[PDB]
Amino acid sequence: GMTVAAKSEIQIDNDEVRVTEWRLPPGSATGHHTHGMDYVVVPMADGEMTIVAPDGTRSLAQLKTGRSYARKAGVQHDVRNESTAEIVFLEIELKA
Amino acid sequence: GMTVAAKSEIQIDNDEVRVTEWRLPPGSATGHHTHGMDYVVVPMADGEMTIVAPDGTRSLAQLKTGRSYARKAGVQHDVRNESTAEIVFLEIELKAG
Ligand SMILES: [Ca+2]
Ligand code: NI
Ligand code: NI
Repeated sequence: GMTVAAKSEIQIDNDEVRVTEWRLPPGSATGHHTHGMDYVVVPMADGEMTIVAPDGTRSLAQLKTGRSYARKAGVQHDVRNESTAEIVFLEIELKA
Repeated sequence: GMTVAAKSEIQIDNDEVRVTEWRLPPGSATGHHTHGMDYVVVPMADGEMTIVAPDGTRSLAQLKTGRSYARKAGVQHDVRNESTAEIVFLEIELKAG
């Protein structure tokens, strides 16, 4: 298939967190997925993510290196890189 | 005093987590503190971070951009910048629970 895959590396997966480094080449996509845990995103590169909602509507979100944000369990989205730059962020999922 | 204060900004703080951005200018220190929460360090820049143990001995943590690591509640240290470059990292502390 033509869709380019997002790359992931799990850096930590202990009793507190699962930390995954995500790298999205230009023209890649995570595919739609569902979040089962609250999480923090730490962007490692400046960029522009495309977020596709379950209904197909689309939004762009700016990532700024070192500017973290928090999200709750239940988020459902496809994250795509429609930009010319590799997107890089760490996702820190918050375990119980 | 001649030591420069470390700078901190709390980016996120909620019932599950606290995320603090630490910026240490050359010649700065956090001051000795203890950690009451397990945490994760995310270095935002390569650096050499001085860690002063309770016994006064020092070591130089080798921080690599984007290479996170985990630490346990109970850590007691002063962290300093004796290098020529600003040190920057996020610290992500987990709440109970
Ligand atoms: Ca624990
Ligand atoms: Ni996601
Ligand atoms: Ni500390």
